[PDB]
Formats: sequence, structure tokens, C-alpha cells
Amino acid sequence: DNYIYSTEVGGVGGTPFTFMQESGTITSIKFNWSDQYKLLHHIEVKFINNANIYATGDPKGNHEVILEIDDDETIIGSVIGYKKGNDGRCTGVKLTTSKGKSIMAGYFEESLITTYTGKLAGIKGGAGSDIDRLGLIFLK
Amino acid sequence: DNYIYSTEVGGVGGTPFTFMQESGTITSIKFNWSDQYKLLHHIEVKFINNANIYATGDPKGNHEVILEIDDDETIIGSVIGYKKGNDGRCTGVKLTTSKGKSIMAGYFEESLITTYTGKLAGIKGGAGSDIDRLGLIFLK
Amino acid sequence: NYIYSTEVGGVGGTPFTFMQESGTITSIKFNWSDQYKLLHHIEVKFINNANIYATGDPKGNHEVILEIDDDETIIGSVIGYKKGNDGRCTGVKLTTSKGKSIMAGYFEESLITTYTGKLAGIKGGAGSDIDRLGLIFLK
Amino acid sequence: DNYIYSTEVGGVGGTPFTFMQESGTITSIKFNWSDQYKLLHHIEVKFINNANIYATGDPKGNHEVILEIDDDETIIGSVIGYKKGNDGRCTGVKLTTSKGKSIMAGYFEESLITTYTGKLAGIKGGAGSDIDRLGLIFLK
Amino acid sequence: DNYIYSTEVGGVGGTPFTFMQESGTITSIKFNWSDQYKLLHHIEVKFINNANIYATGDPKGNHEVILEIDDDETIIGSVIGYKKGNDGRCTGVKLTTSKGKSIMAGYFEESLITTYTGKLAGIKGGAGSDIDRLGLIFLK
Amino acid sequence: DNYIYSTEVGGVGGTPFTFMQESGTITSIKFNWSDQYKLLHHIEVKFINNANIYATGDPKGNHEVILEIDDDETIIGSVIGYKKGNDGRCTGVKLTTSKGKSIMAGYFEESLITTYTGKLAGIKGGAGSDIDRLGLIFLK
Amino acid sequence: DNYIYSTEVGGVGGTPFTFMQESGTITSIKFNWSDQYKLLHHIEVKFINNANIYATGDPKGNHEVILEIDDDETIIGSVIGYKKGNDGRCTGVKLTTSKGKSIMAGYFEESLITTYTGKLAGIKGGAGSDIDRLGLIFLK
Ligand SMILES: OC[C@H]1O[C@H](O[C@@H]2[C@H](O)[C@@H](OC[C@H]3O[C@H](O)[C@@H](O)[C@@H](O[C@H]4O[C@H](CO)[C@@H](O)[C@H](O)[C@@H]4O[C@H]4O[C@H](CO)[C@@H](O)[C@H](O)[C@@H]4O[C@H]4O[C@H](CO)[C@@H](O)[C@H](O)[C@@H]4O)[C@@H]3O)O[C@H](CO)[C@H]2O)[C@@H](O)[C@@H](O)[C@@H]1O
Ligand SMILES: OC[C@H]1O[C@H](O[C@@H]2[C@H](O)[C@@H](OC[C@H]3O[C@H](O)[C@@H](O)[C@@H](O[C@H]4O[C@H](CO)[C@@H](O)[C@H](O)[C@@H]4O[C@H]4O[C@H](CO)[C@@H](O)[C@H](O)[C@@H]4O[C@H]4O[C@H](CO)[C@@H](O)[C@H](O)[C@@H]4O)[C@@H]3O)O[C@H](CO)[C@H]2O)[C@@H](O)[C@@H](O)[C@@H]1O
Ligand SMILES: OC[C@H]1O[C@H](O[C@@H]2[C@H](O)[C@@H](OC[C@H]3O[C@H](O)[C@@H](O)[C@@H](O[C@H]4O[C@H](CO)[C@@H](O)[C@H](O)[C@@H]4O[C@H]4O[C@H](CO)[C@@H](O)[C@H](O)[C@@H]4O[C@H]4O[C@H](CO)[C@@H](O)[C@H](O)[C@@H]4O)[C@@H]3O)O[C@H](CO)[C@H]2O)[C@@H](O)[C@@H](O)[C@@H]1O
Ligand SMILES: OC[C@H]1O[C@H](O)[C@@H](O)[C@@H](O)[C@@H]1O
Repeated sequence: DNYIYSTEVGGVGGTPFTFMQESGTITSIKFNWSDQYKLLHHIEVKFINNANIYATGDPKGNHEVILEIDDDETIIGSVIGYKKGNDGRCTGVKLTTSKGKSIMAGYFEESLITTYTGKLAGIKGGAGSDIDRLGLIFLK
Repeated sequence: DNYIYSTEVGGVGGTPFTFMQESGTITSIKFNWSDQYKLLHHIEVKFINNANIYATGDPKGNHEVILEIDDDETIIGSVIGYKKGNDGRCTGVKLTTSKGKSIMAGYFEESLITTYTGKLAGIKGGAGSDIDRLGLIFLK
Repeated sequence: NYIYSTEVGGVGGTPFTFMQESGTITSIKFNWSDQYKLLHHIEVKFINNANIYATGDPKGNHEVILEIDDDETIIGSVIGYKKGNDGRCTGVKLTTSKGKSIMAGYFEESLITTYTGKLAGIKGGAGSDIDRLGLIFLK
Repeated sequence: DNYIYSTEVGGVGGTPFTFMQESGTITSIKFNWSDQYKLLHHIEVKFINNANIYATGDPKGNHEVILEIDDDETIIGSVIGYKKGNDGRCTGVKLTTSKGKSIMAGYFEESLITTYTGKLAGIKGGAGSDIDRLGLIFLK
Repeated sequence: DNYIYSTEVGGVGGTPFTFMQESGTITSIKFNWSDQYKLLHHIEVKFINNANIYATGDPKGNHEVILEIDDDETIIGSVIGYKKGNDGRCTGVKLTTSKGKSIMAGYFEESLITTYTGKLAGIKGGAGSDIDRLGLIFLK
Repeated sequence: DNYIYSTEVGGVGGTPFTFMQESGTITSIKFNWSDQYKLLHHIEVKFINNANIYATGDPKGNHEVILEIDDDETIIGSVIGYKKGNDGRCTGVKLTTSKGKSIMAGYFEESLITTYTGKLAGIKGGAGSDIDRLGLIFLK
Repeated sequence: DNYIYSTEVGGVGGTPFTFMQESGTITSIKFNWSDQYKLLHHIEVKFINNANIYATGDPKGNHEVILEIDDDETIIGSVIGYKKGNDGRCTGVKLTTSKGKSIMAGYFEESLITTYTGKLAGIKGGAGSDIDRLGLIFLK
């Protein structure tokens, strides 16, 4: 195959999403999260050479972070916080890049995945009011 | 054009501004901010081979920082603090350069972007009494 | 064709061996509790094999997953345990050739710092808890 | 024109000074400052191959620091503390060199500039009872 | 004669042991120690290409550590804690390897040796209820 | 001709001294200082291939430090503490060498110089009961 | 002749000792010290290719440290604590080696020397009940 699919962590809930393009990798990713519910609620992605925003979940949280990614820039560290099980949720993300940039969204009070690394190509999971489930997708 | 436009973060308010000159990159950037309102209020920029000062917003704040940038010097780290939403504002900036220089202006109490990196060429956004909206522009 | 790291913990539980000629370990998951301060359950996936190999009882309130690139090795590895006949594994720390690390469970009694290299399988004893755990590496 | 002029920071007050010599770069720089007023008061400079001492301001402060600079030694980091506006003053300086030497004079309670870097050739500004205004000058 | 013998530290007590094999170097070493007596009590060693476990002392302590050693891996730091004199004992060990592995057993409340370094080939000393005396053996 | 004279810091008092030899560099330097007066009182220097001690001031202090300097060893960092003005004194010294050796004598409660660097050749200043004034001398 | 003699620090008391052998450098050195008197009391040295133990002073202290030194291993840092004057003593030693090994014996409450560096070949000084005086000897 062309792509590495990291494990989707969290619950079975929400509307499914899959954001990926062969015409370009992820150039921007935004996480929205709340202190009220200590969850991720909403994620937006942009791809190289495309102004259109791909969004999932409900932007109801009181914080957001954006990581912008240079064309030649990779994810060298990547950690997702979540509550496990059928009624699980994603609670937080830490990404670190080949250029020393990092972002930190939300909370890490239960379970963690340390994911595959590489060129971030897309995301996949389930979202409604919250991010139920998140899986990263990388190139080779 | 043949430039990278970082996302404009903050609100829709203020008078639009675009500071860019074909005959050069940014050589000096000044941020004015207040402890009263915890916002950026005013930005001034100078370009290589141009003694003109390009200013936006109202210099009402009680603090200022200036970063001066050598001709061969790049931004390798860059973070803008902001309040999100239609009535948003820029609250702070942290820049770090290829030569270990850094500045820190204002506050980081809600949302952050970690932007693209490279040769800082210009800025763009909206300002009135405050900096409503700010986006960096880099060369390729 | 393999290096067997020492199995640490008790003599209890049903014996298990997870290894495949088909590939190395691509994912490992540890489940542990704050109630009992033990590892309870481990799942492993191998390269080119969609089967999940599981041992123990996933009753704990925490889990961690490490995913491992095909060319990625373990360069540091520490297992916490209670020693003796009624011993248990209490925790794991792994660190990889690509700067990734995980930490599961507790380290309140005994430690092994294991051999290093390409993680190929695991071996030990499990029931309600992980009684005994040993890593297996390639040469 | 074959020199880099860093921004003069502080007020419009004081008697203007320019210390620069065709004979060489700066070999010694001394800052005098007070805890009473939390200001720089006085600066002395010596140049390569020149026994003359160039002084400005009033040496009334209770502290002084001297940086001596080897012929081949550059400033790789430089920060000036100041009060901004017409009635402004310089409050402090931090210099760091290509050889791991640093100095720190005075206070940093309001505004900062992170200046250009390079071979320090001269200084320029305004002084009376205090250092009103200071700007560094570097070679290329 | 083509081995380096580190000093045996501790007392003259216990039954003498030497763990060394022509068959290879040490691949595993285990230290057992107590908080009750703040002593090492028991040591087990395994060698390359030899399934036999060599043990000395009484495993009565409430802690144990194992260091496993790759075939190509050396000791680059090594410190043994002991009580000196005829009635001495080994109280603790810190070993650090060419691959950034380290272990720490027991206590360091009186005397220390920082030993020779290299490929750990064997150990030698005296043990009964406690480890009376310990000496490391390296290759040349 | 081919020596660098660092600034003499401290007061105008004391008996003048100048210790230098064309035949060789400083191989040992000793500082004596007191907690009573928080001053340097006495300095001794030895030169390469010469057992004779060159001394100034009064060894009345309750502490001494010696730095010994290998033939190929340089000073890469050097800081003298002093009280400024006509009735000034040297209060302390920190030296750091090309081989990671450092010494620290006395107190730093008023003024500092960070001196030139290089091969320490001699010293020069004024001493009586105290070290009134000290300047380092380096080669090229 | 082929040796560097570091300064003997401490008092004039005790029986003089010189430990040196031309058939090898120091392979082991032991320092014995007390908390009672805060002094070094006793030193033992072994040389390469010589099973004889060379000892001076009275082993009455409640602590000992041993450093073992590989054939190719040098001292890169070395500090001796002492009381100065005719009735002086050595109070402590810190050695650091080319292989990252270090030891620390006794106390450092008055005077320090940072000695020459290199291959430790011998020691020299005066001892009775205490180590009155100690000086290191290095090769070239
Ligand atoms: O770049 C951002 C933005 O800039 C331009 O838009 C701006 C904004 O719409 C707005 O900016 C000015 C206001 O900023 C904040 O809202 C406040 O600082 C506000 O001050 C009023 O409210 C404060 C909070 O309580 C209060 O402390 C102030 O005193 C003030 O309220 C008093 O004064 C105002 C004005 O004089 C009166 O209208 C009020 O009634 C009130 O006075 C009463 O109460 C007082 C206190 O008790 C009392 O002393 C007095 O006697 C009275 O009883 C700021 O006004 O508005 C700007 C209009 O100039 C507007 O330009 C645009 O460029 C936009 O595009 C851009 O995004
Ligand atoms: O580099 C800066 C600047 O330098 C040159 O310009 C300067 C300035 O114009 C100015 O600098 C000195 C003055 O700085 C401040 O204004 C004050 O620090 C001022 O001191 C007065 O105020 C102090 C704070 O209250 C006070 O502590 C002082 O005592 C003083 O006030 C007393 O003395 C003044 C002068 O004699 C009187 O006018 C006051 O009434 C007061 O005296 C009464 O009250 C006293 C206190 O209670 C009491 O003891 C006394 O008995 C009386 O009752 C500083 O003087 O002025 C400088 C002139 O020396 C001038 O050079 C230029 O180079 C410029 O370009 C540059 O920017
Ligand atoms: O590696 C070291 C050494 O090992 C081998 O040699 C060892 C030693 O000779 C020795 O090691 C075990 C002893 O260690 C310490 O000395 C003590 O822990 C000692 O226990 C006695 O003392 C303790 C501290 O006071 C005490 O808590 C213990 O109860 C015990 O003292 C009681 O029991 C002993 C033995 O039964 C009696 O003799 C005492 O009188 C006392 O009993 C009375 O008091 C009790 C406390 O109140 C009370 O309960 C009771 O009713 C009575 O009134 C450890 O024995 O001895 C080892 C033998 O086991 C020996 O192996 C060799 O290999 C050697 O070469 C090596 O160097
Ligand atoms: O694993 C803990 C424990 O679980 C159950 O009690 C049984 O399977 C035991 O054999 C085992 O030791």
C-alpha cells in the first residue's frame, strides 16, 4: 500500500470521517477542546495546494491549537490521550515535528497511544459533539 | 504570489493591512501590548533597503519588544496567542531565529498557532485599537 | 534464531508464547490497574497479520499502545515485577531507536533492564494478571 | 553604509553621542547603573589601537560592568531594556559573545529589543544624568 | 593474566565464590538486597552459551534488579558501596553500560570503589547470609 | 609588542606590581581572601621553568585557592569582582580554562569585568593589606 | 625529570613519603578520612605490574574510597581540599578521569588547589596520624 494507518483510539460513537488526498499531505491541523468536559470536540485539516477546510465534530470547546507543517516536515513524536472502551473519547494530542515544533491539546488522564511516525497524510475516526475516535495516517 | 501565507488568527474586526515589499524581507518587527487588556495593540515593520516604517493599530500598550533580523536570518519557531471566534484578538507572539535570538510579547491564555517557518517576508491581518487578526508571510 | 530475555514474576498463570516467522511485533498494548498496581493483559499484532494475540484479563482502568515501524528497535526496556512464586509483572517502560517511549503500570519492588534489539515476540504466564513476562528479540 | 545600525531605544532627551573610530572595533565597553533609579547612567568605550576613553552620561550609579572583546570576537546575542516614548531611558543591557562571555547591566522591567548581531564597531544615542537612548553599530 | 581483576571490597567473611566461564562473558547479573539490613544478600550470574545459573548468598532481601548485557555491550561506569574492615559487607552496586542501560541496587552509606571498566567477564568474593565481599573481573 | 593588557580594576592605592617573563607563562596562580573584609588580600604567581614565587599583598585572609595551568592550557573565561572608584579593591576572581578547570576566590557584591581571553602571561596592579587593583596580561 | 610535580598542599608536619615507580603508573588509589576530624588520614597506592601496596598515614577514619585507573586512562580534573599554614592538613580530594569516572573523599571547608592534569604517576607529601601534605605527580 501507499499509506500507514495508525490505530483508531476511543469509542465506537459519532459520524465516521476519513480525510486524505494523493494530491497533497496535511499542511495544517487544528484541535478544539474544552476544560468543561476535558475532551477533544473538533478537528480541521487543510492539504497542500487546497484552501478548503475538512472539519469533524462540534467546535464548542474554549481552546484551539493549530500546527502548520512545512512541505518537507515530518511528525517524529505523536501521542493521543483517550478513554478506552465502547463509550470512549479522545481527550488530548501531543505532536512533535522534524523541525522542533510541537503542539499540545487537551488532557491525558487515562490511556495513551504512541503512534507510527512520518509524513502526516490524513486522519480517520468518528466525531459528533466530541471526537469519539481518532487515527492518524502517514505516507512512506 | 511565490510566498507561504500562514493562517491569520483572531477576529474579523479592524481595518485590513498587508505589509510586503518586492525589494526585500522584514529587517525589524515591533509588538506593542498592554497588561490592562492582555492584547497586542500595535505592530511596526521595516523592510531591507527601505527606511519607511509600516504601522497598524494603536500604540496604547505599556510594553513593546523589537526583533531585528540579519539579512541571512530565518524564523525557526513561531507561536501566536489569540482569542478565537468572530470577536477574536491576537494576545501574544513568541519568535525564535536561526541564530538563537528570541522575543516574547503579550499573553497566551486561550489559543495558539505554531506557524510555518522560514524567511519572514511580510505580515497581514486586521487592526483598530487592538490587533484583531495576524498572519505571517514567508519566502520560498 | 532469537534472543530470549529473562521471564520476570511468578510461576502462576497459563503459559503463553507469541512469535510468528511472518514478521516482528508492530503493535503492543499493556492494560494495568491502579486498584491492584499490576499488569493484567497484553495484546500484540505482528507485521503482515491482522490477528490480535491477547493474554490475561483486560480488567484494568488504563491502557498504552506502542506502534513500531518495520525498521524500529527497542534501545531501552525495563520491567517492574514482584519476585517469588506468587510474583506478578507490575510495569513496563520501552524506548525505541526513533525516540518513542511508553510507560505502563508501577515499579515498587524489582526491575530488569533487558537485552535490546528488534522486538519479535513475548512469552510468560497470565490469568487474571500478567504473572510472568519475557521479551524475545531477533539477531 | 558598510555598517549595520541597530535601532536607538529610549527617549529623545540627553546630549547626542556617537562613538566610532576608523582605527578599529570596540575593545572595551563599560555600563554604570543604579539600584536607586533602575537606569543606566554612564557608558565608556575604548577602541582597538587607541588609548583614548570615550565616555557619556554621569557615573552616579552604584554598580559597573566591563566587557573586554578579543579582536576576532563577535556579539551573537544582545538585548537592551528600556522605557519607551519621548521621556524614555535605557534600563539594562545583556551581551553574549562568540567565545561564551556574557555581561548583564541594570534592569528589564518594561520594553526589550533583541538587536542585530556581529562585530560591535560603535554605539550611538543620548545621555545626560541617565542614558536616554542607546543604539549598537556593527560591521559587515 | 588476560583478565583485569578489580579489588574485592568488603569483609573477609562468607564462603568464597568465583563465577567465570571459558565459554563466554556475563550475559545476566541479579542483585538481591534488603531495606531491613541495607546490605546485598544474593547474586545470580548467567554466561553466554551456558543455561546454568550461578548463585551465592541467601535471597532473603525484599528487592532484586537484573541487568542483561548484549554480546557487544560493555560496563563504562561501575560503583560498589561497602562497609570496610574484617567484618565488612557489600551494601550496593551502580552499573552503567556502553548502550545507556543502568541499574542501582542497595545503599551507599560508608565506602565506595569506582572500578576498572570494560567487558564484564566474571565476579569473585565471599557470601553467606550477606554478600561479604565483591570483585568484578573484566577482559583485556 | 605581543601582549594584551586587560583593564586594571579597583582603586589607586597600594604598592605597584608587574609580574611577567618573556621566558615563559604563568604555571600557578594563588588567591588569598577573607570572609572578615570580603576582599582579596594576596596573590602569588609562578612561571614555567622557575621555582621562584612572585607575591603581592598580605596573606591575612582565611581562604586560599591555587589554579595550576598546563603548558598548552588557556583561560577561556575570566571575571574579576571589585569595588569601583579611587578607594576601590578587588573582591573576587573566577577563572575557567580550555580543559574545564575552574577556580573561584572571594566575593562579587558590586562591579565585574569579563576580561580578554588567552594564554595568561602575567598580572599587574596595586596591593598593600588588600589587592587594590588587578589586571591580567595575556600573550598572542 | 620526565614528571610534572603538582604543589604539595597542607602543613609541614608528618613523615615525608614519595610513591613512584618507573615500571608503571598508578593503577589504584585509596583515601581514608573521618567525619570526627574532617581530615584525610591514610592513602594507599598500587602501580601497574607491581602487587605491592604503598601506604602512608593511619587508617583510623570511618570512610574510604578507591579509584581504579585503566592503563590508558588520565586525570582530566583534580581538586585537593586543605587547611593552609604550617599546622595545615589535607581535608579532601575530587578526581575525574578521561573515562567519566570520579571519586570524592572528605571535606572542602577552607582552601582548594585545581592541579595539573595528565597520567597520574605518583604522589608525595607528609603523613602521621593525618595526611599533613599531598602533591600529585604526572607523566608527559
Ligand atoms: O481593534 C479592535 C476594534 O477596534 C475598533 O472597535 C472599537 C471597539 O468596538 C470599542 O473599543 C473601545 C472599547 O473597548 C472596550 O470595549 C472597553 O475598553 C470600552 O470601555 C468602556 O467599557 C469599559 C468596560 O466597563 C469601561 O471600563 C469604560 O469606562 C468604557 O465604558 C464607559 O465609558 C464608555 C465610553 O466613554 C461609555 O460609553 C460607557 O457608558 C461607560 O461610561 C459610563 O460608565 C463609566 C464607568 O462606570 C462611568 O465612569 C461613566 O460616567 C459612565 O457612567 C471601550 O469603549 O469601541 C471603539 C469605539 O471607539 C471601537 O473603535 C474597530 O477598529 C474594530 O474594527 C476593531 O476590531
Ligand atoms: O539623562 C536625562 C536628562 O538629563 C538632563 O536633564 C536632567 C533632568 O531634566 C533632571 O534630572 C534630575 C532630576 O530628575 C528628576 O526630575 C528628579 O529625580 C529630580 O529630583 C527632584 O525630584 C525628586 C523626586 O521627588 C526629589 O527626590 C529630589 O529631591 C528633587 O526634588 C527636590 O529638589 C528639586 C531640585 O532642587 C526641587 O525642585 C524640588 O522642589 C525638591 O526640593 C524640595 O523638596 C525636596 C524633597 O522633599 C526637599 O528635600 C527640598 O528641601 C525642597 O523642599 C532630579 O533633580 O534635571 C537635571 C538637572 O540636574 C537635568 O540635567 C538632560 O541631559 C536631558 O537631555 C536628559 O534627558
Ligand atoms: O554473610 C555474613 C556471614 O554469614 C554467615 O555468618 C552468619 C553470621 O554469623 C550471623 O548472621 C546472622 C545474624 O545477623 C545479625 O547478627 C543479627 O541479625 C542476628 O540475629 C540476632 O540478633 C538480632 C539483632 O539483635 C536479633 O533481632 C535476632 O533475633 C537474633 O538475636 C536473637 O536470636 C539469636 C539467635 O536465635 C539469639 O542468639 C539471641 O540471643 C536473640 O534471641 C534472644 O533475643 C531475641 C530478641 O529479643 C528474642 O526474640 C529471643 O527470644 C531471645 O531472648 C543474626 O543471627 O549468624 C548467621 C547464622 O544464621 C551466620 O550464618 C557466614 O557465611 C559468614 O561467613 C558470613 O560472613
Ligand atoms: O494471573 C493471576 C492468577 O489468575 C488466576 O488466579 C489463576 O489463573 C492463577 O493461576 C494466576 O496466577
